[PDB]
Amino acid sequence: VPIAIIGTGIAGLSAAQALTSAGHQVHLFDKSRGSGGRMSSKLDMGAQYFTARDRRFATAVKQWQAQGHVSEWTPLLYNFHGGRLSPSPDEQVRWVGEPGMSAITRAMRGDLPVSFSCRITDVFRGEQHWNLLDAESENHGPFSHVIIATPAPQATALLAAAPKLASVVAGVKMDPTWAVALAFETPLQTPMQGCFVQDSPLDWLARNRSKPGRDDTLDSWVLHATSQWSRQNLDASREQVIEHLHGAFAELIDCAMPAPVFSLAHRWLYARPAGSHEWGALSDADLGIYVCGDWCLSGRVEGAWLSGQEAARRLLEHLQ
Amino acid sequence: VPIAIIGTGIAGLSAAQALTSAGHQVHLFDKSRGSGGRMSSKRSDAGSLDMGAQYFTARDRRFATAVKQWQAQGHVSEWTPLLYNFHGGRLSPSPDEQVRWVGEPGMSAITRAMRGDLPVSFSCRITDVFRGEQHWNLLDAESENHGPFSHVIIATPAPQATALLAAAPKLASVVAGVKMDPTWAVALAFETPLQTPMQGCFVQDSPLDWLARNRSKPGRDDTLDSWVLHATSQWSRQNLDASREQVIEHLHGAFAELIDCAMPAPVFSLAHRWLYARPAGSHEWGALSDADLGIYVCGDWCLSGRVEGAWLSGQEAARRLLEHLQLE
Ligand SMILES: Cc1cc2nc3c(=O)[nH]c(=O)nc-3n(C[C@H](O)[C@H](O)[C@H](O)COP(=O)(O)OP(=O)(O)OC[C@H]3O[C@@H](n4cnc5c(N)ncnc54)[C@H](O)[C@@H]3O)c2cc1C
Ligand SMILES: Cc1cc2nc3c(=O)[nH]c(=O)nc-3n(C[C@H](O)[C@H](O)[C@H](O)COP(=O)(O)OP(=O)(O)OC[C@H]3O[C@@H](n4cnc5c(N)ncnc54)[C@H](O)[C@@H]3O)c2cc1C
Ligand SMILES: NC(=O)C1=CN([C@@H]2O[C@H](COP(=O)(O)OP(=O)(O)OC[C@H]3O[C@@H](n4cnc5c(N)ncnc54)[C@H](O)[C@@H]3O)[C@@H](O)[C@H]2O)C=CC1
Ligand SMILES: NC(=O)C1=CN([C@@H]2O[C@H](COP(=O)(O)OP(=O)(O)OC[C@H]3O[C@@H](n4cnc5c(N)ncnc54)[C@H](O)[C@@H]3O)[C@@H](O)[C@H]2O)C=CC1
Repeated sequence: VPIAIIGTGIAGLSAAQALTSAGHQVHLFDKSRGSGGRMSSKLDMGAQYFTARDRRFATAVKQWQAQGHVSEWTPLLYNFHGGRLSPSPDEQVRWVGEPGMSAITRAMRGDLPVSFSCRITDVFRGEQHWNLLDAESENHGPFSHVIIATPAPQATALLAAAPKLASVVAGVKMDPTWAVALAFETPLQTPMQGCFVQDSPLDWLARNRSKPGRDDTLDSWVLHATSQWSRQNLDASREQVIEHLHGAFAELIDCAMPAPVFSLAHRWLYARPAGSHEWGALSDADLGIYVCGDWCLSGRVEGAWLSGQEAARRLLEHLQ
Repeated sequence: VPIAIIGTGIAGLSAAQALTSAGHQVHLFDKSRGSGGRMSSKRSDAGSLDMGAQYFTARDRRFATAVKQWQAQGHVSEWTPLLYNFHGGRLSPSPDEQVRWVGEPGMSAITRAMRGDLPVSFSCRITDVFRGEQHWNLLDAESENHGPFSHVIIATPAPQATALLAAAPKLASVVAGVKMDPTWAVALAFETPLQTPMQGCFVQDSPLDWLARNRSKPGRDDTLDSWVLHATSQWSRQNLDASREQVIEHLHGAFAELIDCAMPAPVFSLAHRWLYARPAGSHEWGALSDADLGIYVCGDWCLSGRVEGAWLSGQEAARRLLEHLQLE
């Protein structure tokens, strides 16, 4: 009887990889149409790049490199500060999924059993097995154990079987982020490939074609608003967000900007944890339910991967 | 700009009634096709069936007054069944001095009348509640936005409320700690009425804790002799993932064990599982709120876990909202 994993972002799939390497069967669930979560699903509108500071995660990254799914990104970086643009070089090693940030999670998932477009609404156990109800009122199960791998505010609904755990998870605040993508037929006449931005609706922007293995046909840029701006405009329409963030971009850019060939906006209500944690994972081993996600640790790709490893590690130890 | 109310059980609708009596506009939301929540009546080949709440008591003066208005409007009646008790393997009459009320012609008639022509969006499962600088917004399961709204009242079972409270994590953490017990219900219907005077029974030492006879209730469809069976939360937990057919089989058996007359195969049978049937314990909150932010929470689980507790909770949530407007 398989282990259910709810959420197919990096935390869920990291857990899935660990369980499957150990010879155990899983079944993955995601309310979305594909996997990846906040890494985006297979223009990189979500996570833009990641660092590896933890040796275990660094080892995982070298594995992905050897598989052809990540490469190093070394953009010409800028800072926008007090209304002026300046180069901001550094020696930070940064990684991207290749050919897109989505390739990492797509590879982790591989051919594992998965139910997409399946929003889980309830998680409950009988005397032996776990069961999931989805938004269509269809039952799924039996399952031997359950791993919740969602943003904290979306996990709370799935933890009704362990109210003390639910209560802890419910306290975890996540900030929203609006993202906008713009694509141009004629490349913008600048050497800038990325910018850290202050005193603006924006805090980050990136040039996709500067990333290894991307399609160079259009010059596409990703704009990420600050969480403060995002909150202030949380219920804005996509078109309004595009207009404001496109404007913020035109304001700071040092060159002409033609009309884009297309423009996109995407809102994450639960983009990132407001703070850091050291839990790693949360679990109720007695009941058989485990919780992981970036918000159990540092709120970065590395934190998500590590959190899912820890949940799996605990599950496997209790399978005994 | 109206006040959003998520949940159209009696708590949500009690809140709605109070706000509209005070001259404020609301818009109701429910994931179900209709209102009533755990009071709603099931339509079926065997008539309207009160598969959730079976009867209620009124102990609070304020609620009794409401019940009497409903009575005078024809939507509730005092129910006077021959009640029995099943204990240590024997059936005996269990008359008492408690007044019990039922909706007429079905339990759903109460909430239906409370909702009236208030604006409502049915089949609309709210998944996220968030605010911009001025207004509140609801996202549903179809990813469609609703708003703007001036304030939000959550009137769902606690475990279902927690997901809607992310804008107020301190509040969510409180709500998330509230445990609710499950209940399995079964309905059985017979072509020939069963030859017993029993119209309702409190049951101990059994998978069942309650059963009631529909033909003993005013205004029901008498065609079939229908009975509603409620399992204990303990049996319900132990069998929480049983199939509808297994539940019917077991509870039917428990009923056949206790009945004092012959019982033929029923002509029809239904089972319904409530994950969050009632709060595991009592509370005294009345309602919970982050008024500064404009979000309020109510439900049976803020008080006693009964129809009265839900109604009162909703009244309290509205009263708090109305009192706070002067500070906004
Ligand atoms: C705009 C943005 C930019 C970012 N930039 C960076 C960056 O530059 N570097 C960095 O390190 N990190 C960045 N992050 C963070 C990084 O993307 C996350 O830390 C990581 O992707 C989170 O992984 P996760 O598995 O914890 O959860 P997620 O990626 O959120 O995946 C959770 C999954 O669960 C699913 N789900 C939710 N509820 C349910 C349900 N009820 N039923 C079924 N499925 C459900 C979701 O659809 C989702 O697929 C960024 C995030 C955002 C939003
Ligand atoms: C089997 C059973 C038997 C009972 N018997 C009795 C009895 O004999 N006497 C008694 O006093 N009480 C009884 N009760 C309790 C009584 O039914 C409840 O206390 C009362 O009806 C609860 O009402 P409420 O408004 O608080 O919530 P509910 O009646 O649960 O209404 C909540 C509403 O919110 C909706 N909802 C939930 N989540 C969402 C969402 N995300 N988006 C939109 N809508 C949503 C639901 O669909 C529902 O309509 C019983 C309950 C059960 C389950
Ligand atoms: N927008 C969102 O929703 C989310 C964004 N993130 C972002 O993920 C990114 C990766 O974080 P880390 O792995 O710690 O990477 P990192 O080593 O690039 O450090 C991140 C922060 O350091 C500063 N910084 C680094 N190099 C700089 C330079 N050359 N010039 C000026 N400032 C510089 C920036 O302020 C940046 O936010 C961060 O930018 C973080 O804010 C993380 C989670 C969610
Ligand atoms: N699993 C279930 O059946 C569920 C039941 N409920 C019921 O809602 C009920 C509402 O009760 P109240 O409004 O206080 O009504 P009530 O005054 O009838 O009290 C109900 C309880 O009192 C006892 N009782 C009362 N009169 C009795 C008699 N004549 N003979 C034997 N026992 C008697 C029983 O234990 C019964 O459960 C709760 O007590 C609970 O039983 C609520 C949710 C789920």
